[PDB]
Amino acid sequence: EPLDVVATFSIIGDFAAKVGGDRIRLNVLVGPDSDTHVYEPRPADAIALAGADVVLTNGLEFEGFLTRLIAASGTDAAVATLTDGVETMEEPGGGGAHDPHAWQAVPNAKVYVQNIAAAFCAADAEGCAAYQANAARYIGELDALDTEIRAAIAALPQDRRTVVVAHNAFRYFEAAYGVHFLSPQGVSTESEAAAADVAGLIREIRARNASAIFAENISDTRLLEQIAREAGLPLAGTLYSDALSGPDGPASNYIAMMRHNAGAIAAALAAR
Ligand SMILES: [Zn+2]
Repeated sequence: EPLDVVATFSIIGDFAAKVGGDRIRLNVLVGPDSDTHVYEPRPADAIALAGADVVLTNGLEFEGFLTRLIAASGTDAAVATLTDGVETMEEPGGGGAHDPHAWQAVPNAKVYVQNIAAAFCAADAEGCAAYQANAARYIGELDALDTEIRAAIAALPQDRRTVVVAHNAFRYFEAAYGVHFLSPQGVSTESEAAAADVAGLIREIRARNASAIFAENISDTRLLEQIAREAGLPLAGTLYSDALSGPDGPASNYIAMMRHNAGAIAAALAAR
């Protein structure tokens, strides 16, 4: 009777719970504090897909395992790519690959949400008015959030807008909001460290007068702690990049995740 939905990872799982309410049964593959770039699907994940009516995915090559997992599971679920209709950004490096981290700009989260609603509308026409009224309610909360983030940032001094994080995961926040981010890893956490290039990072840190270093919830902290040491900059806290916190963390849903991040960034930038 309820719609069987599978979401690839936590951030889009939260969006699904918002649009779908009581009418869906939700399963999430990659969970809180876990990293989708390196996730290897387990056999339990194939069982989940096999029963789904709807599978929700970021797309943009975020989930390198999906298409395999789809064929292994034999699922007939319809698959919705929630970045459909988002203004995407190309990866810096490559490779006409796209940067998958589109949810870091709240306007794009509105789109993910619209696509969830459409997907549920296609699978359960009887529920469609309810899916859309949930989406519209939530989209109103996202619009207020967007306003608050832009406002807080645009206030801050033009000359102190840079922070250091773990991977290159906030380019859409930069584009929406005007905060510049450096990191030792690229767009994906698949690679390494090339501690052979912290001295490169550090030099860019000095040239840009970066205000602070942040850990990320998906990643181990040691290099960040060391970069902090060598740059003489505080380790200011933890940002939530590609996953929610668990419950009882400060980022257990998307809106809370963004308010945390934006508040932590602003405090650090204003510290100087
Ligand atoms: Zn990432």
